[PDB]
Amino acid sequence: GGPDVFLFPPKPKDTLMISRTPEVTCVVVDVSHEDPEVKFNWYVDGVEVHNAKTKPREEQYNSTYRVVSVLTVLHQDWLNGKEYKCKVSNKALPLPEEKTISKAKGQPREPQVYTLPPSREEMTKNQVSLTCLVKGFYPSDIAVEWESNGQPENNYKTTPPVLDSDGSFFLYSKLTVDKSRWQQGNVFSCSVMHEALHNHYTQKSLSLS
Amino acid sequence: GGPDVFLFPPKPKDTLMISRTPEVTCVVVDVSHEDPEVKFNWYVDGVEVHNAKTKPREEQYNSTYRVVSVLTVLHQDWLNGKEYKCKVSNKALPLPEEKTISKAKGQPREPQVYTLPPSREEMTKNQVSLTCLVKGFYPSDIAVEWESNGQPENNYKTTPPVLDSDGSFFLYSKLTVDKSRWQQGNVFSCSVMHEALHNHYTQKSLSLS
Ligand SMILES: *[C@@H]1O[C@H](CO[C@H]2O[C@@H](C)[C@@H](O)[C@@H](O)[C@@H]2O)[C@@H](O[C@@H]2O[C@H](CO)[C@@H](O[C@@H]3O[C@H](CO[C@H]4O[C@H](CO)[C@@H](O)[C@H](O)[C@@H]4O[C@@H]4O[C@H](CO)[C@@H](O[C@@H]5O[C@H](CO)[C@H](O)[C@H](O)[C@H]5O)[C@H](O)[C@H]4NC(C)=O)[C@@H](O)[C@H](O[C@H]4O[C@H](CO)[C@@H](O)[C@H](O)[C@@H]4O[C@@H]4O[C@H](CO)[C@@H](O)[C@H](O)[C@H]4NC(C)=O)[C@@H]3O)[C@H](O)[C@H]2NC(C)=O)[C@H](O)[C@H]1NC(C)=O
Ligand SMILES: *[C@@H]1O[C@H](CO[C@H]2O[C@@H](C)[C@@H](O)[C@@H](O)[C@@H]2O)[C@@H](O[C@@H]2O[C@H](CO)[C@@H](O[C@@H]3O[C@H](CO[C@H]4O[C@H](CO)[C@@H](O)[C@H](O)[C@@H]4O[C@@H]4O[C@H](CO)[C@@H](O[C@@H]5O[C@H](CO)[C@H](O)[C@H](O)[C@H]5O)[C@H](O)[C@H]4NC(C)=O)[C@@H](O)[C@H](O[C@H]4O[C@H](CO)[C@@H](O)[C@H](O)[C@@H]4O[C@@H]4O[C@H](CO)[C@@H](O)[C@H](O)[C@H]4NC(C)=O)[C@@H]3O)[C@H](O)[C@H]2NC(C)=O)[C@H](O)[C@H]1NC(C)=O
Ligand SMILES: [Zn+2]
Ligand SMILES: [Zn+2]
Ligand SMILES: [Zn+2]
Ligand SMILES: [Zn+2]
Ligand SMILES: [Zn+2]
Ligand SMILES: [Zn+2]
Ligand SMILES: [Zn+2]
Ligand SMILES: [Zn+2]
Repeated sequence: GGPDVFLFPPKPKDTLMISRTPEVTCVVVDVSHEDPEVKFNWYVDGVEVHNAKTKPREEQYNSTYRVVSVLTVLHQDWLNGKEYKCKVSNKALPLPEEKTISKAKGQPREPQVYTLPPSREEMTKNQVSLTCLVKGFYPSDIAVEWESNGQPENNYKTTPPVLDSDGSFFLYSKLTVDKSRWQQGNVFSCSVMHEALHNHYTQKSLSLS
Repeated sequence: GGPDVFLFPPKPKDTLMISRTPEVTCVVVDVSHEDPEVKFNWYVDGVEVHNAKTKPREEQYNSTYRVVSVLTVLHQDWLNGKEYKCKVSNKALPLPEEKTISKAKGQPREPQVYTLPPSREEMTKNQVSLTCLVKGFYPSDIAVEWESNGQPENNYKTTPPVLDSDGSFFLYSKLTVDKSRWQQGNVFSCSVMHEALHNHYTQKSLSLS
């Protein structure tokens, strides 16, 4: 003992696509083997909200409870900086334990997206790297994926975002393809999601030149 | 109470340059306000070693001691996977608390190093990105820097290493330069240090073409 509260954000990309339902999740742990009532109260910017889905408590293998409250936030609200208080009242807590969360703050910056060919040097090999530079973005929440005519591409990795000398973020995502696919003339396209982009999406294509 | 031991590695690049003196550092904390004797014993692969520099204990502002033992390791030994035991004997510890450390294990893989020009698209701007791809390396310990004819370059950032789909590591380092420097014909050079490279160094240059 005693109770600890953790409040978790939605996934970046559930926030970046209107077609998705982003949730903030409120988790309470160390609720006593003994005193098991827990109340949740939830607020958006101060106004109390009554829509959260609270689950029946689950007993952990360490003789302690754990209770969860999911609130669904609106695409517009989250992106618009609204603040989300989860307030947790136990009879084991002398003051309700509270926690607030919102999207990452700071002026939004729209990423520049660049696609880069394989070096003269890589062209020896039986596989090549296609490179997606994404720079000057802010905040760091981002999703990056590759696709080729319709279906997406397996063999890609993306770096975490890195903080740049101007307070902004950059990132590279590397697509690896069979050299035969690149020389054929197959179009490849790096798609980026970020809040600051129009409709939070853009896409840059790269082809054999 | 009671005592906790942390054993820290050298810096990657002190390990990658023969001209440098790499140290493993053994730190003991939570040594009691009361029982202040601490003994260190140190081993390389089992054989006890007698060369470590031990500092006089420093009292922390939380009413507790902290004592440090630095051992200097040899360039050859560290790279060669030797193991470094720091053994800590307090009278508050019913068994000596021990800790071992070595270089990251696994078969070494030599990085491929590629330099990449600015996209057709970036060339509009008054600053451009020069890109250094480093891929297929193992282990992840690496140092990457840019220089231009002699002195090094300020405005660069490098991503952390990322784990690739083949168990190896890649990384990109981005140099930003004034577009006037790039068009002049100024040579730029990405230098990489990694254990698997000949003499643990290589360097790839990039120029206006
Ligand atoms: C008794 O047992 C309890 C647990 O039961 C089991 O736990 C098992 C793992 C194992 O141990 C079993 O044997 C055991 O039976 C145990 O409870 C645990 O207590 C810990 C605290 O003591 C908690 O640790 C915290 O973890 C946080 C990270 O939590 C995520 O990651 C962990 C590790 O991987 C993971 O296990 C958790 O489940 C959790 O995962 C995330 O959960 C959320 C919500 O479900 C998801 O979010 C949603 O995802 C869904 C997916 O459908 C959907 O997409 C939604 O949209 C989205 O919202 C995540 O996706 C999900 N991810 C994963 C990977 O599953 C840490 O953040 C936290 O660190 C913070 O606090 C620490 C102090 O304790 C400290 O180290 C650190 O400083 C840090 O600080 C805070 O956080 C801020 C960071 O932003 C800081 O700014 C601040 O400093 C500070 N915040 C403030 C303001 O205070 C911490 O380590 C652990 O969660 C909890 N376990 C569970 C399962 O809840 C308990 O402790 C045991 N008791 C005893 C007596 O010891
Ligand atoms: C009383 O006060 C004590 C400290 O005094 C002051 O501390 C101040 C910061 C502040 O609090 C003051 O108010 C206070 O007065 C306090 O002591 C602290 O105890 C903590 C444990 O309870 C320790 O935390 C650990 O930290 C580790 C990281 O340590 C580095 O980073 C921290 C955070 O930045 C930094 O402060 C430390 O100084 C340390 O820095 C590094 O130090 C070494 C050696 O000096 C350097 O290495 C050398 O660099 C030199 C430079 O000249 C040269 O280049 C050499 O070649 C090179 O060797 C580093 O460069 C240097 N870096 C920096 C940034 O300075 C964490 O690793 C560790 O995490 C691990 O354990 C945790 C459990 O406690 C856990 O969270 C986690 O699971 C993790 O697990 C371990 O580690 C492995 C990771 O590889 C895992 O695999 C394993 O799970 C596990 N290992 C095993 C096998 O067990 C942990 O958090 C803290 O170091 C210590 N503070 C100091 C100053 O020593 C004390 O706790 C207080 N007591 C009470 C009653 O509370
Ligand atoms: Zn607030
Ligand atoms: Zn736009
Ligand atoms: Zn529109
Ligand atoms: Zn929107
Ligand atoms: Zn060992
Ligand atoms: Zn070689
Ligand atoms: Zn040689
Ligand atoms: Zn060497």
